[PDB]
Amino acid sequence: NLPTAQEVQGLMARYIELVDVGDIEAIVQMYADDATVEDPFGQPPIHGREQIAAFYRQGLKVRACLTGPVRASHNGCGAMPFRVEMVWNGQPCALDVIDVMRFDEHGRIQTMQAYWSEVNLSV
Amino acid sequence: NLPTAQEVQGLMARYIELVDVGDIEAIVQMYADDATVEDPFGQPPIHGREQIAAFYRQGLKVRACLTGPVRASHNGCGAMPFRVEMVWNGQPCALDVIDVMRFDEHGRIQTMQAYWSEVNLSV
Repeated sequence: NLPTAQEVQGLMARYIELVDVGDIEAIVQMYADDATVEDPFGQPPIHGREQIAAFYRQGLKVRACLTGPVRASHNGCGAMPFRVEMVWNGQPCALDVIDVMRFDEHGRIQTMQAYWSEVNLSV
Repeated sequence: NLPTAQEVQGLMARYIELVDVGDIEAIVQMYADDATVEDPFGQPPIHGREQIAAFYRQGLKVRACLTGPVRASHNGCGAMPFRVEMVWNGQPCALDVIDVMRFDEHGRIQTMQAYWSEVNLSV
């Protein structure tokens, strides 16, 4: 069903758990089959599970953690602040990001937008 | 001009400064004359400076602070996490919110959406 505010908080927290462990197959399954992803926002979106799996496989030694609570509305939308830590060519860096997600009538991510740019990178 | 990523960070930080001191007239001036505000997201928007000034006058002993950095893109958009502390009928409460804003070709807030619901309230 369309996730309630409480369900949206749980789903988005799970998403960060999956990104942290790096379970690409579990991440891809959270998305609707025809979902779109705009990461970083401003860049053209990728559509469908195939392109989404490719995107995550490429992106994922990475650890992610929520840096604040998940803000959720009553219409299946949520926004959350988090940090991603990686090692860019020997040198370890961090990225502060805010994801905005809209879930569908089935509890799957219909659309995801990630807000960040170089101003949010620490290398 | 269309704010750069760095300018978006500065504008959004200023916005929280204004909300914190409670300078309603300075807040209203940051918006475009025909801007829309959806606070909380899910609720119908209010349009134009008149309705926006009314909204802030009604909403504003309140203190607000950024609880993390402003995430900014290259297309005039930004997202930021913050907390608002107030006193609801004798009892002091807090609200964790995430605002997403889009600026226009003049550096004014064209649209603002606030993500939060009762799950983000501590009373």
